[PDB]
Amino acid sequence: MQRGIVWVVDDDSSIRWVLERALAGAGLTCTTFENGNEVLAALASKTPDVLLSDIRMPGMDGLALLKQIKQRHPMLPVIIMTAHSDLDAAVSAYQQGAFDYLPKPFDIDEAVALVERAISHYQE
Repeated sequence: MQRGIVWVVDDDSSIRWVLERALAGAGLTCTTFENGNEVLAALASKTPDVLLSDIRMPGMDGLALLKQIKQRHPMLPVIIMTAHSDLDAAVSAYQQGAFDYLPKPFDIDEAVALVERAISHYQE
């Protein structure tokens, strides 16, 4: 149905693949990037229904651009990926009106369903 597009912004192949193949098999678009600054503008295109940043950029700390997603797209459910040194911050920081994040690595089975939880929250 493609009622909810999901984009990705990681600095690794195996990191984007998982998020890609996950949608590739389902009925949802899949857009993988390599720079958060390049994704922020992408939203102005068609505006995704949810994104999953793995946080693997030298300049940005992953949440850097994610901090604007709450101001620009408040009704847009986002997801954070990292698990390691990052959650400790995302816990309170991401709590600034964000949806339960998902630490990586993880099980695509739970991920594919996690994204649908944000898109179904409105459609259902």
